[PDB]
Amino acid sequence: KKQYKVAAVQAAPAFLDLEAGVAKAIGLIAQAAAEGASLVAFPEAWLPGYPWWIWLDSPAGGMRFVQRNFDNALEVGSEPFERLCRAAAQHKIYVVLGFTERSGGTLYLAQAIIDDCGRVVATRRKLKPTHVERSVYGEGDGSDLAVHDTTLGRLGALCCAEHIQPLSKYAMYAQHEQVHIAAWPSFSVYRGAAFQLSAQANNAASQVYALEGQCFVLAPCATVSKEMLDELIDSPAKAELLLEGGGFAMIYGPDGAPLCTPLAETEEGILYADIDLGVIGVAKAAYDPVGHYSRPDVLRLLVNREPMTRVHYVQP
Amino acid sequence: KKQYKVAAVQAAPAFLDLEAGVAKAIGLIAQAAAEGASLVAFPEAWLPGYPWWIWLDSPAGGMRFVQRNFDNALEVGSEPFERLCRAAAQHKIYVVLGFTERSGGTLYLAQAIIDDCGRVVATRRKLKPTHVERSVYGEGDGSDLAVHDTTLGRLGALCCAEHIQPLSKYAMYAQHEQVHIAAWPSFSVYRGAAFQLSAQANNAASQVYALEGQCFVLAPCATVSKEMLDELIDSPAKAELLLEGGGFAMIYGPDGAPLCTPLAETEEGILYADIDLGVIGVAKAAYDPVGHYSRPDVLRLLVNREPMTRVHYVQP
Amino acid sequence: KKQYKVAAVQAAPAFLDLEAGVAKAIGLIAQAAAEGASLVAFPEAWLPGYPWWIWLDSPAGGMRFVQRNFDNALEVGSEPFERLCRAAAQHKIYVVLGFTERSGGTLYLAQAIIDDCGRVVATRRKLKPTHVERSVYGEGDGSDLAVHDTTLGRLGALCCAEHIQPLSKYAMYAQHEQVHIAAWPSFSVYRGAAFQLSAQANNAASQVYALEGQCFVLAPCATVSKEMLDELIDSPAKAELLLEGGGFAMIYGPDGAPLCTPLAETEEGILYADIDLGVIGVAKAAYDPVGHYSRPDVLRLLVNREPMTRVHYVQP
Amino acid sequence: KKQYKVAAVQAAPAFLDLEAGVAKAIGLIAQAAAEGASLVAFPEAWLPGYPWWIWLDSPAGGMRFVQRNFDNALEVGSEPFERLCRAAAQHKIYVVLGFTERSGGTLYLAQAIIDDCGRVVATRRKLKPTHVERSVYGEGDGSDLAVHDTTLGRLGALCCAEHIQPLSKYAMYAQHEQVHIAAWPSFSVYRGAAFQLSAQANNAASQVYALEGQCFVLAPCATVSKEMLDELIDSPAKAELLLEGGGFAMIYGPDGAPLCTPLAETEEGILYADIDLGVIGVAKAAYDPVGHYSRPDVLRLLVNREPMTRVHYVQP
Amino acid sequence: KKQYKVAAVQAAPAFLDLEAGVAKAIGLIAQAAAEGASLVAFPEAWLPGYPWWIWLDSPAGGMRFVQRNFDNALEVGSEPFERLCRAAAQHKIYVVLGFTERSGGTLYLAQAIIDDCGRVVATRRKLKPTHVERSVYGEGDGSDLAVHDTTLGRLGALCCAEHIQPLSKYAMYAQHEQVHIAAWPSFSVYRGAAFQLSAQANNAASQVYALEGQCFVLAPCATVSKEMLDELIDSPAKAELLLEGGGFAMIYGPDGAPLCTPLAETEEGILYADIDLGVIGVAKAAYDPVGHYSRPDVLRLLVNREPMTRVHYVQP
Amino acid sequence: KKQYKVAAVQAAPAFLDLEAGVAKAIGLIAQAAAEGASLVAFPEAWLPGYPWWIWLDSPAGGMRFVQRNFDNALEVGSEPFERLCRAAAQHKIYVVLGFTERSGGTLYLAQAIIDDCGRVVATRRKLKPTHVERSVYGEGDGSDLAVHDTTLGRLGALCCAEHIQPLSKYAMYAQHEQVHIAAWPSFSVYRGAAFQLSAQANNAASQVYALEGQCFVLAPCATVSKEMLDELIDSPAKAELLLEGGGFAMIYGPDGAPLCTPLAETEEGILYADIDLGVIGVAKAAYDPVGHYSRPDVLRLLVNREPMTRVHYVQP
Repeated sequence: KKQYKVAAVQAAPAFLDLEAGVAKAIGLIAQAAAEGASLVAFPEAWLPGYPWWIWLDSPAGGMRFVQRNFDNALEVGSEPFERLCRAAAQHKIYVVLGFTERSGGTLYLAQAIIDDCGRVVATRRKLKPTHVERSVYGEGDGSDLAVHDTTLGRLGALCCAEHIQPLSKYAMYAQHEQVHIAAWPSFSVYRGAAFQLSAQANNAASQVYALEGQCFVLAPCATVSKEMLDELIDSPAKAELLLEGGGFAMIYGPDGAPLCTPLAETEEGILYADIDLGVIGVAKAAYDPVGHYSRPDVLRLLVNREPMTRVHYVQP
Repeated sequence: KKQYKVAAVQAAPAFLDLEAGVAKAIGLIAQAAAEGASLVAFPEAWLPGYPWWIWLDSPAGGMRFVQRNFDNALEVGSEPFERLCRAAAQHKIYVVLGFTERSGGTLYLAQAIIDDCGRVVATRRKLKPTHVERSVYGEGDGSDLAVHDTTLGRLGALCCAEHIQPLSKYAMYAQHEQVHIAAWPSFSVYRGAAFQLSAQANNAASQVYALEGQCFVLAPCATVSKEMLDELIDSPAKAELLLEGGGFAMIYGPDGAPLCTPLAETEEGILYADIDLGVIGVAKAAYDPVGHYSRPDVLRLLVNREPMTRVHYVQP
Repeated sequence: KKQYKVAAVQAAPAFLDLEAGVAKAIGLIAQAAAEGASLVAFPEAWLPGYPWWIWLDSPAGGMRFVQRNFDNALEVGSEPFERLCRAAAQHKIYVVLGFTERSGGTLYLAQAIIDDCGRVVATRRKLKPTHVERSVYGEGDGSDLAVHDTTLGRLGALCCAEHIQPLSKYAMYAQHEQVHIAAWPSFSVYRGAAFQLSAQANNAASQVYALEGQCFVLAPCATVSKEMLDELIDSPAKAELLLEGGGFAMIYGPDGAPLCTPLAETEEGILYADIDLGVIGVAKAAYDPVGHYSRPDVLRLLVNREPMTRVHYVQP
Repeated sequence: KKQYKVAAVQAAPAFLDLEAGVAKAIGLIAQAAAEGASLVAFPEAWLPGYPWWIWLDSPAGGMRFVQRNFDNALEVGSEPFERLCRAAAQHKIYVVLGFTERSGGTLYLAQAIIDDCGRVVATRRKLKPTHVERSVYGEGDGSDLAVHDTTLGRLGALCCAEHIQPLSKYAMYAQHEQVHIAAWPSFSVYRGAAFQLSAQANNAASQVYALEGQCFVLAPCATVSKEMLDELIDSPAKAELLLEGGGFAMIYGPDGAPLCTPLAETEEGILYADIDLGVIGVAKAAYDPVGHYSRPDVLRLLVNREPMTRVHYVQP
Repeated sequence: KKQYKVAAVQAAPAFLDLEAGVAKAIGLIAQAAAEGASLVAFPEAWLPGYPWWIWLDSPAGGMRFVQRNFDNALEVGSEPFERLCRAAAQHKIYVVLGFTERSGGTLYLAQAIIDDCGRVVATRRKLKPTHVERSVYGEGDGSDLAVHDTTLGRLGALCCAEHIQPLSKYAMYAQHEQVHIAAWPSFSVYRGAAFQLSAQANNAASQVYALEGQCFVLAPCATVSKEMLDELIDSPAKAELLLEGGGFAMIYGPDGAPLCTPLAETEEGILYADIDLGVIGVAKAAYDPVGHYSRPDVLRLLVNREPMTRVHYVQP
Repeated sequence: KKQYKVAAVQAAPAFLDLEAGVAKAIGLIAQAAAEGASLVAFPEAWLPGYPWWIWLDSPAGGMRFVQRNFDNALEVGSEPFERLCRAAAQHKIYVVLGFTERSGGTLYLAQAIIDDCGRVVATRRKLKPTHVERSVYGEGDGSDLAVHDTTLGRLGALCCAEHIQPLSKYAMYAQHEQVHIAAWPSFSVYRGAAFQLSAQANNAASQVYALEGQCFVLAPCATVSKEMLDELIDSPAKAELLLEGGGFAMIYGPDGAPLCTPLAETEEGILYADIDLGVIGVAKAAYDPVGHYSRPDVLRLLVNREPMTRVHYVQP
């Protein structure tokens, strides 16, 4: 399909209840196809919602959320995952979820591209979580540096810090990507105290990904809502550590131009844009980091593509 | 079922009489269920009793017990075993036996998990007997490194020195275990003369198994009795080598904390603890040796799960 | 040399001053050598001090310590490092440091074994920081699971949560290690409230390493102090999260028995024990997880010993 | 029945008459049962007699015995076999015959275990005749390596140099055999001139079968007699080749100890031993080639148990 | 070389001293080489001495010998091994040692064939120690079932209860072995009271190995002596369990016939026999378990020869 | 090559001297090539000679030849075999040797077809020795029923009473054989006293192979010389059991007609025949056992072509 509409979600998660998260994702999946989108993309960790206590508290102050986050993690192929999987067929739309996965006992910061036929194209995990997220989540492999053939073309995804990581994004450029989902949390954490968590920094990370890879970058970004702070702030010394709003979702074209009509910082919504894969031919006239711009006489990528495992079982 | 009470036996075996052992086991299986335990765990070798002569004399001094150990061995699916299988249905309690098995004429140091529907989930043999237990018992294999799905969750068992073998417990962690039966004998042997047989060594081995796996360790433990010393002690030179008591049964949470009430070293009883498979999520926030707290780029286990057979029959 | 005295330090670091930390290190290198110990072992991150703010606050509360921890991090072959190296040579004693390494923009949770003639036997990075330590530290490789031939036998080191890692300690056991430094931070963080961080959990893990490995384990342990808390606590919401004391250094024999005479929890000092590498043959008559207590037909370790570089320059 | 008397025959055959052979076998079956033996075992080829001309003559000097050996071969389920089958029932004794079977054109060196109720437990052909016996007999099958449950326990049979075949007797041990009939010819052939045909060699091969298998080896044996030599020695160049006597019948316990009272080399009789199947558990403490003493990770037996038909009939 | 003299040692070890034991070996190597023997075979565990305390007491009574046995166990390729290695070259004799090997933390019951030119043809560990020997030793693997071409024909070794293991000796026969070393410890343990440990059981096991295999079996055998019992008996309850003497060394032809002139039970000596590898063609007329007497359509051996490492180090 | 001369040896072996026998084979190989024969065929067992003592003596009278048969058995790819292999090249003739193979411990009644290029097409063991030959030799298997493409067409070999085995020669016909080597021993044994060993019986069996198969049958035949009898006769009671001569070599057409010039019985020589593989199409007009004259709706052969091994080695 050579041209289509795409949706980036700018919405507050149903923070630490999986089922209300799933029900709101179903309503946004429906709403994206009702406005005519062929793809919808969700924010980082959005089922059951991003683990905000890690930025607000010591590990001890997090412990009231740890059991809840683990008991509300979305396992791939669970009944709350099939509710999202069928909803992608029931609305004939590609869904890029962002979620907390669990496997046995470890949480992973995960994403899943779901087909028009309401089945996984591929699930995914973040290779390296960001510094305090490493206390919640485990790690992905080079098998999570994957760009897939879909009816929408060469479709791939990464989340927050994986846009900062140069070899991690070059591994995605190496697969001749056309459309990208850059999943982000809310940029209301540490407002004006630490620039690396700011919308200014992380919209530049996404804009530069669109310009370096020459692909359309959906940048869905969560928002922190009024009632979510009443669960999550216990004192006035934590109030300026996480604000209401933080929604700075964006969509960028293959030359770093923003394609989205704006939303306010506190505004829940979905951004929509028009995607023509033939514009990538013009955008690649300037730059192509794995074609005409590359010097394989100077720099190459060495990449372990294989999925890793803790145990090998001997077969007779 | 995620919240339930569990029982660890601290009881003396009816030493070297299987019909008295099975009768006492069915009494303790009833007594655990009468106190509302959904699982009961028994000590290592408890039917017909742990072979204490190997710690007390030469093979020539042990010969008065070798036909008695063999003739009171508990063959799996023999009528004395089906009496214990029916007792798990008759009281709607998971039974985790520890016993001497026999097959042909090799004895094995064995265990069996039995459903509350009164059927085996798995019988199971120790992979390697401890240095002088090798003079009595044969080896298991990788088919005995199994964690089983049960109504009570991912349930597994190992016995004594298998808690001191790191690859053998990595194989159990790789199966995402939730509750564990760490079966032990009476720690009254070689008191002060050898620390590897002590309460303090093997309670640390059970506490660390819980802390490493993030699973609830039931550690049932036998105890030695006056009328068992009358069978098993003949002289003051042997009387220093094995004391009355040695009952140090324990139960541990997935954070490593002891959940049990105390029992005196000489006291027969059953320990009880309230399990919640929901707590495993909090324990796994700190460590998970097969998940976030692992290095599959640096370390992996190879395991041969397949049951070994001495003879293969060609089938036409 | 098969028989010798050994030291485990129990001391508060000169918290976030490397030049006071090194002066105090050299003062304890002297106190150990003055008591006649051939080996002195230091706690985890003891130069310049363990990053306790990770346990007491959010990253935004931690920010005031981050630049100071980086500036007081100890680089390998730095002038403060050569000072420690010369102090081992000056006193004819093996020194096992625990320090924050700095190497590029990344800190590592490191250790160094210094020879009695003052050179590194090894400089060594923790393979995986514990869940919130990952917010401060990078990772080692299988280059850092290494045991060394020395004047003191086969000598090795790991720290805190690396004893809660069955493959990571089997990788050490497979190298036929005789003496081990199990370096720990203070055990006064989250007293009662998180058992995994307690003395009972981590004295068990150190004792079970001595008992699984049949190697003498020196477990040096930090302590927290009045004038360290006066910089690190500011409110009752932090006050019970890290108590004064927390010193539970121990020394264990290859059968797991505690060889150290006690100290108070609040007390600084050096623990000592008389070591005899002949006694390993007695303990290894019972268990040897890489010898007679091992089943390579069923279980093996796959291990990658190669150090991991980020760039591979094309050699001309 | 776990404790019982058993009988090994030491008797000269009624050489080359099947009718006097069956009359003498019934005379011995009666004499064994009158003594309270629950089993009697007969020598190799005892009906109608072992083919001694193969050891004394060329095939041309043998011709006068071939038609007689063929005429007096025992057809299984024929009238003279039924005459023995009835004599087992009549006396309530297990009979282990050793005979020349005939089937169609071909002779087999054969055995039959006959029940207390006088019916065949099994009829059994030697897998490989020894040396010049291959000029008389055909081969058996993997169906002839059979150990049977009986009122007497796990009962099996092999004849002469099948106790010299290590895989063949591993196939018998793998069935957890408890009582064994090692049927032999008589050890008066080539006295001093060949040791492999001797009493010392083949009594050791039987004694080692017991010691290896941990089972009671009844070793019945023929004896040569004056009236047999007067049919079979015709010249001086044979007078030293086959002597009178050669009866070295034995019975061995599962520890290898001889249980029989000594007969003379040249005396007819029946050896009696008091068997106790409980004793096999003491013998299996030390050795068990198929259990605790095996290594099925290093060695296995592949066995084809299917009997070898020469012709297959297509069925519509 | 096809005709040669061979020597089987019958001597007491210098019990629990490797330096006195290697001197006594270097003397008996020289004494055999002076008589014209081209091969000398030594007993089982003869350096530093077979571990008789396992047969005489509990583990707790054995603890006084465990460090002495570990500290006098012979590392392969260490100076006291190279002393024996040089003594083989120095006298132009093949030496088949039997010794307690120590490799890392574990003892092994071991044998080594040293060449005429003073270098190892093989070094070799027992596949499975006998039932209470397992309280001292680890297991070998399939690389210890090896037969070697030499100046002396196809040469091989097994020790004591490996002659009792039908697949373990079919693995040897399958390699077409011509000369065998059957190393034994002294047969004075449990005189009368356990036949499995007796001279009669194990002289028959060696005879039957020679008779089954058609190879010359040298069966050297230790002896116990007054000076060994003074260290090892403290009382009459042990005094009756291990007598002085037990030397029942033998040498057998490929027909099973004893080639040795007898010694007395307590006598030290060396047995000598004229070996002729041409005679194996005559003895293989009767029997050949891997040739004309085999049935590979009914029975085959599966064997895993690969050496069993506990760790696999990943190659770059 | 469709037309050529062929040679069948009628000659006495150099009885029991392999070096003298290979000199005589190389002489006869040259004498056939000088006559322009493109193939030469040798009798059964002809290197070193047929084991005639088995038809003349008991095993005890045969003992003087067993070592002399075994030590003069021809190993394939040993030097005296290479000597015959080079003689096939040196003269540009196909050589079909018949010999006693030795492989390990066992003799085989064997054949080897060698190219004009002086290399083995195949070496080949008899599937079943004839009744007393089974006291000398082992069995081949289905890999020994092969027919080979050569320069000379579909070439195959069997020996003596394998022409008396209907399935064994159907297995050859099924491969569309064109020239056959039917190797025999001498026909001077049991003259008049056993017709199965006669010239008439086995000339008929050779003639019927040609008639049944529609292939040219070279029947080379040994003959018995005076100086062979002088070693092999001693008593007068053998003087008529094996006579001088017994050379009844023949060569037969695919219609069964004799192509050879008649040698006398007692005469050494080489028979020569003009072979034309075109004539086979006229003989196959009448009969074809595997083609137009077969009924594969009524009758089929099942055949296991695969070579039999006693031991299988597990490869990692």
